[PDB]
Amino acid sequence: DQICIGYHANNSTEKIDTILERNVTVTHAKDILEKTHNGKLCKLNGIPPLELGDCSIAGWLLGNPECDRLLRVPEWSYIMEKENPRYSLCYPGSFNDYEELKHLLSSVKHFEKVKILPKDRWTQHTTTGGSMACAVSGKPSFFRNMVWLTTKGPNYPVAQGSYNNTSGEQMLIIWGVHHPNDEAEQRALYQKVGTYVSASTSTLYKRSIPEIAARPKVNGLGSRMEFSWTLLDMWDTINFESTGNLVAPEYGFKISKRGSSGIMKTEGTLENCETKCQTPLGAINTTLPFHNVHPLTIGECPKYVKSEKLVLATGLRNVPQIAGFIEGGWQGMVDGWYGYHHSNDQGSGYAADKESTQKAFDGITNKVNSVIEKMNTQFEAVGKEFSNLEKRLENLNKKMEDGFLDVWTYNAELLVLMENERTLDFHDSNVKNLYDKVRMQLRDNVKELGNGCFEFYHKCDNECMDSVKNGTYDYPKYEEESKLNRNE
Amino acid sequence: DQICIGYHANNSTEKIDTILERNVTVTHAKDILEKTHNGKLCKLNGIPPLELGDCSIAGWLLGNPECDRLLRVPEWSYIMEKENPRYSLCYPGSFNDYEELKHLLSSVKHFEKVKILPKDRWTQHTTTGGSMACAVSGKPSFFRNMVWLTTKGPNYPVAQGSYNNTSGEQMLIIWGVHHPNDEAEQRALYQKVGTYVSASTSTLYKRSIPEIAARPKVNGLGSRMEFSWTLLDMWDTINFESTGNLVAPEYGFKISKRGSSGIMKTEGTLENCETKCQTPLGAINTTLPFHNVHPLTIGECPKYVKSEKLVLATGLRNVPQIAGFIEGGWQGMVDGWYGYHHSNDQGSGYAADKESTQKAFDGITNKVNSVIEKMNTQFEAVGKEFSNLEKRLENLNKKMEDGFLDVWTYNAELLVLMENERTLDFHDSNVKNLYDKVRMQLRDNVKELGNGCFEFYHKCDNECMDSVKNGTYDYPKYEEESKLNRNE
Amino acid sequence: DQICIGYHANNSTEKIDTILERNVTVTHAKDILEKTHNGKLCKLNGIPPLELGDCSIAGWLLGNPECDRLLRVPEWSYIMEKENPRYSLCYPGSFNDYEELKHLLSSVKHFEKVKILPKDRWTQHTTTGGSMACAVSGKPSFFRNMVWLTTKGPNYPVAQGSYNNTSGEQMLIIWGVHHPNDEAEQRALYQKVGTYVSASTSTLYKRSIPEIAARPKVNGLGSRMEFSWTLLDMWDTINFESTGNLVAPEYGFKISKRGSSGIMKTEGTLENCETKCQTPLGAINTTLPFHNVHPLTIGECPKYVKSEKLVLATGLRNVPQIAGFIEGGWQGMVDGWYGYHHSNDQGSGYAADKESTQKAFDGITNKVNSVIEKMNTQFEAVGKEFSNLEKRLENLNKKMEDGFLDVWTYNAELLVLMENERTLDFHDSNVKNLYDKVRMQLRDNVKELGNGCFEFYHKCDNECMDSVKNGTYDYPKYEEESKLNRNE
Ligand SMILES: CC(=O)N[C@H]1[C@H](O[C@@H]2[C@@H](O)[C@H](O)O[C@H](CO)[C@@H]2O)O[C@H](CO)[C@@H](O[C@@H]2O[C@H](CO[C@]3(C(=O)O)C[C@H](O)[C@@H](NC(C)=O)[C@H]([C@H](O)[C@H](O)CO)O3)[C@H](O)[C@H](O)[C@H]2O)[C@@H]1O
Ligand SMILES: CC(=O)N[C@H]1[C@H](O[C@@H]2[C@@H](O)[C@H](O)O[C@H](CO)[C@@H]2O)O[C@H](CO)[C@@H](O[C@@H]2O[C@H](CO[C@]3(C(=O)O)C[C@H](O)[C@@H](NC(C)=O)[C@H]([C@H](O)[C@H](O)CO)O3)[C@H](O)[C@H](O)[C@H]2O)[C@@H]1O
Ligand SMILES: CC(=O)N[C@H]1[C@H](O[C@@H]2[C@@H](O)[C@H](O)O[C@H](CO)[C@@H]2O)O[C@H](CO)[C@@H](O[C@@H]2O[C@H](CO[C@]3(C(=O)O)C[C@H](O)[C@@H](NC(C)=O)[C@H]([C@H](O)[C@H](O)CO)O3)[C@H](O)[C@H](O)[C@H]2O)[C@@H]1O
Ligand SMILES: *[C@@H]1O[C@H](CO)[C@@H](O)[C@H](O)[C@H]1NC(C)=O
Ligand SMILES: *[C@@H]1O[C@H](CO)[C@@H](O)[C@H](O)[C@H]1NC(C)=O
Ligand SMILES: *[C@@H]1O[C@H](CO)[C@@H](O)[C@H](O)[C@H]1NC(C)=O
Ligand SMILES: *[C@@H]1O[C@H](CO)[C@@H](O)[C@H](O)[C@H]1NC(C)=O
Ligand SMILES: *[C@@H]1O[C@H](CO)[C@@H](O)[C@H](O)[C@H]1NC(C)=O
Ligand SMILES: *[C@@H]1O[C@H](CO)[C@@H](O)[C@H](O)[C@H]1NC(C)=O
Ligand SMILES: *[C@@H]1O[C@H](CO)[C@@H](O)[C@H](O)[C@H]1NC(C)=O
Ligand SMILES: *[C@@H]1O[C@H](CO)[C@@H](O)[C@H](O)[C@H]1NC(C)=O
Repeated sequence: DQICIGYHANNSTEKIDTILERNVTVTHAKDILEKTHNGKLCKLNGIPPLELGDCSIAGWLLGNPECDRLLRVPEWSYIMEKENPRYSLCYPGSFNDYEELKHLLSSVKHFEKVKILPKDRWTQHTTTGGSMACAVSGKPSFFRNMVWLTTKGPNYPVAQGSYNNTSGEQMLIIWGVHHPNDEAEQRALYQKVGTYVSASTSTLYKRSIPEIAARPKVNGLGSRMEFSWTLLDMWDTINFESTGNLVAPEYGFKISKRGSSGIMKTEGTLENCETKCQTPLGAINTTLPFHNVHPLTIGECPKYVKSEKLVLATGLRNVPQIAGFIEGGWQGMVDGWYGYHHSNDQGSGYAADKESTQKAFDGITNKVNSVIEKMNTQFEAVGKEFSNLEKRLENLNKKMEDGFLDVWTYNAELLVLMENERTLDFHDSNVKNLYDKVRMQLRDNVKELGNGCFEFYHKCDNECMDSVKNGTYDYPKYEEESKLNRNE
Repeated sequence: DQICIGYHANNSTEKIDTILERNVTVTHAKDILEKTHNGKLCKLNGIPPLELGDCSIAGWLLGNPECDRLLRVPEWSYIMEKENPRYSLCYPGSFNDYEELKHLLSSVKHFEKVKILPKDRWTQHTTTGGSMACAVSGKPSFFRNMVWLTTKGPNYPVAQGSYNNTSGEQMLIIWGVHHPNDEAEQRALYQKVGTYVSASTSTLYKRSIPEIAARPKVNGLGSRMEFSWTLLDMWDTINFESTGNLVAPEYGFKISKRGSSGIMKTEGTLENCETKCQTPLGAINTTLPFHNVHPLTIGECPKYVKSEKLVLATGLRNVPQIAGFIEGGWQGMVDGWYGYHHSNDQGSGYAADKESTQKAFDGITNKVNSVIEKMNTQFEAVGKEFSNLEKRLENLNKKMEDGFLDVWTYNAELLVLMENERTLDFHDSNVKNLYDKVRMQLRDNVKELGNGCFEFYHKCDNECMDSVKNGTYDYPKYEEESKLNRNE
Repeated sequence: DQICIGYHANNSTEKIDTILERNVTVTHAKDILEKTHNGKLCKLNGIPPLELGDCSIAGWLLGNPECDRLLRVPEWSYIMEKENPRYSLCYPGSFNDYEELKHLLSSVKHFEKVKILPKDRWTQHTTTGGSMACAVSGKPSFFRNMVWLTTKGPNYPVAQGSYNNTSGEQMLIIWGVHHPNDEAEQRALYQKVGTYVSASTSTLYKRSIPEIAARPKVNGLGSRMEFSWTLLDMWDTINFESTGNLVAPEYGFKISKRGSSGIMKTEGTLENCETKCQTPLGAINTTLPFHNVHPLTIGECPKYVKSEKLVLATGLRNVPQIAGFIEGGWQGMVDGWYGYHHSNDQGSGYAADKESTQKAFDGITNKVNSVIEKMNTQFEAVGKEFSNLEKRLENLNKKMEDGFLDVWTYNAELLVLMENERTLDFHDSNVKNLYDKVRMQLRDNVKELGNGCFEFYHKCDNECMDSVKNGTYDYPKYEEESKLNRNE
């Protein structure tokens, strides 16, 4: 009769990494990194994005004639824009604090267009100006949200306007100033020189003067238009005054819905899907903690690390080979992790130990949960745009994002390596503990063989083996008989 | 004669958390997180703070008539401000580079006010102007550190002033420009249209032009006052020139004491107490590495982490139970950690090993220390203000702070969770090593029992027990009797 | 006949730090931190640096007469600039966006000077102005790269100029505006009052007006000169228009080479020496991965920490003392780490176990390589310059750099401590496993002496001792012989 102690081996070829060894085959493993996407830009939480197309943010807000599908847009979740949009300010010029406007848009989910200053109130001026830069079907045209005020007859009276914010929320207002090419066109348009444009609120004052100078021709014109914007608060008033060179607003953008949004720079097209996380390359449909697809991401998403493989060992080391546990593992054990093999006059067979296997199972489950359920609250790494005169700020942003990402990559990798090593040591210690427990309970009644086996000095029936398996072995009951067999 | 090897158990009911298990009851534990404060604002290192009350920095430095208690201010440790102060600028207007000034004030601990331009030197201008926005007992008044130059008779000559910095430190100078509402106001106040204000130092050049427009009424006036500040160096001269619309300074602020300070945004009041670390919720009196009261602290403070519990283990696992360490721990060996129980003819009592307990004690103490004093901090008077045109910078600062705090929280949790398991394995490994050493030194003269206890073959008195315990058991002397008793 | 299991010791005196104890002596150790430099400024990868001497970047780029050796500079790898340069703007004034220009220069490795506007094409003006603040041997002189335009007779026509970038790369163009001291000197230099300077490109448009005021005298003058710079793109045109107070450019700086360079604030001089890493204190020549010389480095460089020492344990714990591993190591086993000492009738000597020694060697080497090669990202800590109106941004940069620095230092120190502790535990576990293996194989034919050695009951020559050393021991062959003496 004999009883021997061993562990479980199977046909798995999964491999994990430790701090002392590389490419170690294990019975079970868990991958906590996601490396695949569907390659599609699709809807997030039911609300589709805002597909700008060839438009730009300024082109959409100002009302570019070639951008007219966005004159009334519903609620969105994120704004899809191209790297170098082709429909933009058609009239050459600039747009002050453009990146601040984009940052503000990164937290707005719906706009409502309110006619604050109608086009028919300017009864002392001409409001039908246009340029061949923003041409519609050949004939000249202009932006569809702005009014170009021009002299009516040989007179340009002082243009005055005002609006009180009785809409319910904060409003966004954009106006412009025209810089001509020569004095002749300034006289032919506004009839007066030394003009000014004044915009005023309770917290804002601004006065601008046109500047006339020959400039390199962009889009065929040497003139420019400079645009500015403001955020009018509730129950506040905005005042416009101008003696010339004013591009007045006709509409204002009320912030209806607010939340966490963003601007995604892609060249793709929206496709009918649904997801909870979105990256420029594609969407992510997972429950795993980590991913390595793309740093930029909108929505609740797994964290990002620059790694190729992050695999946690949850099973024993696969060393296929009766002897026991020192020689190698067993392929016949299909019930648990650690167990016994018994051979007596009534037969032979394998069996598993419930207590130790369960203790190790909960231990490994707790370890996996602790790694996953604490490695959350990582960084965000969301988009942000900077101008050509803010290079130091852009470098600071890049360095900060890169440093945090590197730190988290290091943390995850070292954690996984150390826990894999400790798990393997844990399993070895558990097998040794079972062997030592059985040896201590059996004492001198048996003989060790050196392979993890025990050979009895008496007869162990099936109930005797059940007793030794469940730790109720009666040493005196078989002592005296053994005292014969050993001595003979 | 039985010698059993065991470990100490008490009635402690404190729990640690390892990475393989949760809620492990432990004999002795050390909390390294502080969660309590006194809820009061106190003096830092014996120096009382500067209580601004309902006044803001601009109101204090400009001399608002209702902030007249702050005209002479002694040394301070930190400034206390309200979120939305209500004495800021009686005359509506703006303050240029306000956030930069507030950041400069975070490294200044005392100001000394010098008279740089006396009010009576303007012998060709009227210097008794005031507004009803800054009203005292109904009559109009003005800021106490500024002079409003107006016309004396029907003429406004060129106002010229200069000051050479012989005070002995860097000086802070604030001037202002008045923007009226209508042309009639400009004629009535300065008698000339098309005026300028020129301020010049050896580094700073500034020319400003008054601008006249109709504005929404704030505090009952449509006019504005724009204030600017400069930092004049030692032995440098400042020059003011104006043809109108100059609000001249009368006082300068010499930086008398420099140090590490800050601005703390609270709504409370100073109370009679003395502290060394101050948070917006209250003071901290602790000697621990971590805390979770508030991120923004001033003084010598521990590090902030978003962790609810952080408890290190210093003692054994509380497994209560004569047997040995196989069954559990002893509740009656209150002398140390690892020890021996014995039972011979002349007595039955416990004991405690000295060398092993001392080594474990020093190891645990060194581990706790190395965890604690590995963390090196500084004054860390964090806090920065940003304007409404600077939102990308605010987001950058917030993200950097959040990322660093998250990294440190993860580090602390990892360290505690790993060291807890390491210590809990250290203890039972030490117990097993003591058992193995005793067995090896005793050899075959004794009999194992499977519950951590050794039965003796010869009669062992107290001298032999002490020889076993100290490590000088004589196998040759007790050999023959042991063999005779064993062979039977 | 005896065999003993033990390990190896020597006379080394290297010390390491663990997490449970301090100042532990080891047999072998590896220092991974560099603390030495050559105290020299060398040539990076065969390209000598650009030594500005007592010059500033503005002085070099504008043509300061004292900085006449830099009128044609060759390729450079980095720029060397003093902390407080003495030769810079000879004419008092200011440079707009100076720090942005320095940041741009931090990635340019060669410049080419192209004549874009010659000095002989201003046929209607005077182009020989000068000042004594930029004197050359007493006589007045001006910047060598700029032209000062003054009236030819009592007439100042409109100055117009243009340049089309047909060079082949981006160009850098610098112009200036002159702010006089009095109206008399404005009339004696430009003949008209109320002048302007207009500069226009495809993306930039700017108009500036001179200001006339009396200012404190710097370098004997009360007038000032304000300089601005622009980056002209390929196939783009720049236009200059002026009615007075224009300091026109003559040369443009085409960017010939691009790469990774930098600016070093040092007070030294270049010396004939070569390196691949450079710091302001000296050069680094090493293969180790860490150093604690200076945060700011240029070239292929190691990583930087704030630690005083970092030593990795690649050997055993040195405990000198025939008995085995219970009492300590051996000094006669100079062949490997673990081994056996044997004593029979025909001799007695030491030996080594190749399998366990090789396994430990591989594990230690893999751990060390993992520690070294996982530090691949780290940080870089570039140098940036900020003006005195950007103190918040400067503090943000400093705080971020410091935070990352202590994060990485903490990581390195904790990793070293934990690796040292694990190595010293694993070395003892290996010897214990070897002893257990030999004991289990030899079974009951031997007696244990309690000090790591075994005494054979039978007689065993070298054949059987190399049989037990290589794990091939025949228990039945000596079973009866051992039983004969054991039962006696
Ligand atoms: C309205 C118009 O056709 N203007 C053209 C101008 O006209 C004269 C007319 O105004 C006057 O009463 O009588 C004389 C004859 O006695 C002329 O008939 O003549 C210019 C040439 O000398 C044309 O100049 C060219 O304009 C180009 C751009 O045209 C547009 C544009 O598409 O941008 C046409 C718009 O109608 C015009 N006006 C408005 C109110 O939008 C704008 C406007 O001039 C721009 O703001 C210019 O900065 O320009 C090119 O600029 C070309 O270089 C230029 O020679 C006028 O079109
Ligand atoms: C000194 C005074 O009371 N001036 C008021 C002005 O009176 C004239 C007189 O000075 C002139 O010689 O002759 C004319 C008649 O031809 C007047 O009799 O009359 C104005 C209206 O017609 C007043 O207008 C109102 O002023 C308000 C402001 O007064 C205060 C203020 O409360 O802030 C205080 C001072 O009276 C005034 N002057 C000075 C030197 O400080 C200042 C100042 O005017 C403004 O604050 C900035 O320009 O303001 C309100 O502004 C109200 O809206 C306005 O109608 C004159 O007060
Ligand atoms: C060319 C010259 O020497 N001009 C001096 C000027 O002379 C006048 C003369 O040019 C004119 O034709 O006739 C009248 C009489 O009808 C004068 O004789 O006289 C000024 C004082 O009366 C001098 O003033 C002093 O200039 C100093 C500066 O000299 C430099 C300098 O070192 O910066 C050099 C040149 O003279 C000049 N550069 C030119 C003209 O291209 C510059 C120029 O003034 C700059 O704009 C400096 O702001 O000045 C000192 O500035 C001293 O403080 C001042 O009194 C004229 O030098
Ligand atoms: C491994 O064995 C399992 C039986 O449990 C079988 O389903 C699986 O296909 C086998 N895989 C390989 C690669 O042999
Ligand atoms: C581990 O496997 C990878 C590929 O599977 C191989 O590139 C690498 O060399 C292997 N390393 C070892 C130590 O076997
Ligand atoms: C704007 O309208 C609100 C009511 O919606 C009113 O209380 C406020 O006085 C108005 N503003 C002005 C300047 O009249
Ligand atoms: C635990 O034992 C100690 C003995 O020193 C005793 O003072 C303490 O009160 C006990 N715990 C409780 C909760 O009573
Ligand atoms: C540990 O105790 C906490 C209460 O402090 C409880 O919420 C948690 O479920 C417990 N966990 C286990 C595994 O008992
Ligand atoms: C200011 O005073 C110092 C002496 O205190 C003197 O050296 C310096 O020249 C003065 N400044 C001017 C512009 O005169
Ligand atoms: C370790 O040795 C160094 C010698 O450089 C000594 O300064 C230090 O105090 C020692 N530490 C301990 C704990 O003995
Ligand atoms: C500048 O030169 C290029 C040829 O290199 C030409 O195509 C372009 O039209 C020129 N620019 C202007 C404004 O003429």
